[PDB]
Amino acid sequence: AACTNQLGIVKFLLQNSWQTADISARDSVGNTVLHALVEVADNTADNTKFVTSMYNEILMLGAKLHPTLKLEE
Amino acid sequence: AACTNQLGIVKFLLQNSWQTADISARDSVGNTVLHALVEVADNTADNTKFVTSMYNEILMLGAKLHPTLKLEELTNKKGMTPLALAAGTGKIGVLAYILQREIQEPECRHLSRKFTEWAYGPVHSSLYDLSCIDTCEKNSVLEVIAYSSSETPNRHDMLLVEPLNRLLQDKWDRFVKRIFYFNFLVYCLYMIIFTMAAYYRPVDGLPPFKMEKTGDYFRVTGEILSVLGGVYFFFRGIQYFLQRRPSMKTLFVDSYSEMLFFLQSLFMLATVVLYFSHLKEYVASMVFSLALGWTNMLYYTRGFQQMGIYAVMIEKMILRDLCRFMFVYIVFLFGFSTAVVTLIEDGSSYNSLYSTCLELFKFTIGMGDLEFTENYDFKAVFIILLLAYVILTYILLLNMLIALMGETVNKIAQESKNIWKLQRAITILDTEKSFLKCMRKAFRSGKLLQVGYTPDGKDDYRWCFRVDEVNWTTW
Amino acid sequence: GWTNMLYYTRGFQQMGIYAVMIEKMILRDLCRFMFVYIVFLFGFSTAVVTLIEDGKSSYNSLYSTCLELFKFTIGMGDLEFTENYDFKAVFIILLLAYVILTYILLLNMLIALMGETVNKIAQE
Ligand SMILES: CCCC[N@@+]1(CCCCCN2CCCC[C@H]2C(=O)Nc2c(C)cccc2C)CCCC[C@H]1C(=O)Nc1c(C)cccc1C
Ligand code: NA
Repeated sequence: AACTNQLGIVKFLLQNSWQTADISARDSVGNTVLHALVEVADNTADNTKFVTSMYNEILMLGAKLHPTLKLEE
Repeated sequence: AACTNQLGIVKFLLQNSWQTADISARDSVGNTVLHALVEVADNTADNTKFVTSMYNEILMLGAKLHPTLKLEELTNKKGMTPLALAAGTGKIGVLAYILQREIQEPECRHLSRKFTEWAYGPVHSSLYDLSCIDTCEKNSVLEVIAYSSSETPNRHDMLLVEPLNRLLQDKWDRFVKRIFYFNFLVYCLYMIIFTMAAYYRPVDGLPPFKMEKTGDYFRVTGEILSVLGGVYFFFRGIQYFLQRRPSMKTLFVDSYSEMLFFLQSLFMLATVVLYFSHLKEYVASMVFSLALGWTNMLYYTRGFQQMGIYAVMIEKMILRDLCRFMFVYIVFLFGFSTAVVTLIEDGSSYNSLYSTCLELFKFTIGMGDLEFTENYDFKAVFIILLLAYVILTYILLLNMLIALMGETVNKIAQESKNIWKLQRAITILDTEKSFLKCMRKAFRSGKLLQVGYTPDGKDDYRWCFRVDEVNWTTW
Repeated sequence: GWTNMLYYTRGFQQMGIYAVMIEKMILRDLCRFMFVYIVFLFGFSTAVVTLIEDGKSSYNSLYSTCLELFKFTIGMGDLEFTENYDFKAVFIILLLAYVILTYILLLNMLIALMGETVNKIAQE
């Protein structure tokens, strides 16, 4: 959801009622959501625009949900 | 009605109530309406605009009225399809439209030529139809663009349209690069054998020479191999002159490599003729065939991108800056040489036009002597003439030549790259068309994929070339 | 050793950019020019040595004649260095062709290409 520019869907998947996704869950290579978000960027205009935008969005969401978690480290 | 940008009248003439105009009707030349739409285009912006739009509309209408009619494939009396005609005549906007024609309407979607295949997330695979583009057919777009004469405009810019550049690069990287390198190596070996057979030539007596020592066996082997190489290049040049049937202007403006290799072969044959006629002069001919030989290796620089662009620039300078510079320079040099010889009394006797031209040319080299000067009668006149010659040619013309080359370089950055691409394209087509059936069909391009369903209902198989793309909008 | 002091030009902005441009030329332009120039020089040197009969500085060797034709590039060449052939016209034609191709065409074209490269690598 992050790497395909659905802000609504990621907001839902983080703040639903049935089951909320883990923000700091890592994949096979060990990437969080932020690592994959970085690795999808390719230094163009709109791509950089939305990657930076949703990077910021996920930072605010993580600060709200887990204020004691330093997601970026 | 179509060529005048009148959509309504076209729709009426096709979908009226009293008499419908035929859509496959042909004129005296045999051109259909699509051929005419192609010949109307002149590569300008608005013209290409409505020609593409009207081609689209009339093709869709032809599909709707006649789903069983392949309008795009109809040929005129030249057997020359609308795509083929657009390629040959040099209409680039129409070609760019046709080769990337993508139609959204599912009822006639089979018309299009660029098919998206899967669009997971932001990535798209695309198939470009290669029918009547690859060399396997006759009058293919690639062959027609490559073997086009000099007059056809946009000749080396028609080859940047998708998928043509990618298709040619795929042919190259897949099987043509290896063959080109092997040819390069064989030519290098031929030139080395020729060079070392020339270097150790016998110097005593008249030709031919009695093969006596052990090394003489090696030398006659090298001589034979050089003669075979020369005759092979001679016959290859003759085959070129027969295959392409080029005009005199085309020969003298756009076949320089073929002309040069042919000329070197001519020099080799003259060398053989003289050598078997007991003449020292054979060496002269042989020597020229040597120099050209090594020079001709710059041909193979087209296999490499940087060096290919470099050699293209070399040619552009030779053909446009150096020629005019040499004309002016010859005028000045001959004028002042005649003047100086007129001053000079009984002449290293410099009372001949050749010797004085040689001195005044030494001035251009950077080895000019101002003091071969004991044999005139007026020192002031002589030195004024020499200073005038120096200032005009050495200081003015040469630096002006440097400046003009700088300007030309700044002016042909892109044309050089396009010309190199076209040179490599000619190399690829010639290499491919010069093999056997087994290998040629063993290295066709693209797959025989399933596009979709023809309006008849059955499957549609098209030789499609696959291209991967990413887009960060239009989800 | 001495030509490694250009390394320390890093510490000064103008000289550092200058040395970076020197590197860029050596890699972009000089290599291509040298390849083409070597091809031409070797071809014409082989032709001239073949034409030249018994050398007896006895330029009937490939090395000495390559050196003689290289002298032209540095503005010090001699158009009549041997007199030891059988066809003066062929010798002169070859030397004039070499001078026109390399001294006039190639070297000035190299200057032009360095000019363009300077224009294009101002910020890099
Ligand atoms: C100036 C011709 C270059 C044009 N050419 C030929 C390149 C192969 C050998 C060229 N050699 C190599 C060295 C540099 C110059 C030249 C040469 O030997 N000079 C020369 C002479 C005449 C006498 C004595 C001594 C010398 C050095 C480039 C590639 C394809 C064949 C042809 C061409 O036709 N190119 C093209 C096409 C296909 C289509 C459209 C337009 C164009 C321009
Ligand atoms: Na000098």
